[PDB]
Amino acid sequence: ITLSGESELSSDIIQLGGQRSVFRMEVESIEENSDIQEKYQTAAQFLTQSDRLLILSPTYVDNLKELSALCNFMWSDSIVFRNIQTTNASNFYGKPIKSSSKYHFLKPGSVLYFKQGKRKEVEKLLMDYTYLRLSGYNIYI
RNA sequence: AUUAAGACAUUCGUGAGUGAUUUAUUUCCAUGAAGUGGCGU
Repeated sequence: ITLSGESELSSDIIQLGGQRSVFRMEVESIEENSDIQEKYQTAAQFLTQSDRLLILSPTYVDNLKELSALCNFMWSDSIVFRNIQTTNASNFYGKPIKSSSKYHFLKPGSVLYFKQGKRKEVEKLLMDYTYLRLSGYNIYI
């Protein structure tokens, strides 16, 4: 996590969804001169091949036809996404308004086999969603 | 505030009903209530 206007995220007992699921949160501080993205990619470096694009986190594309047109193969799988939509001034104690759309993301482990060149083009297509990339989605190696 | 929250695998339910420890088997086999007379040729 990256936090600004420092709020000291303390260790405590948390909930991570699903019939009162309890987890022990341990908060460890790391050097501030470090972005977490290339830390994750350094962890994933041992799975890289020049001809591939390993999908590390679920990846959403508004048009999979374009992505198919930019590759020789899509050795991929489908995952489903539906989010609980709640604002600040929300009930929090009633029926939860779940996401208006079920979204189909790729599966971690999917590989996109691009053609000659066009790797930068598929990278640009994948990275155009910045909210998703910041949230932890559409991460590849 | 997170495809969340809430929910005892629980209620009812006799290990119970039918059923002789009964059938077959000689307390029997062998066996003398018997032996001897004694006293003065």
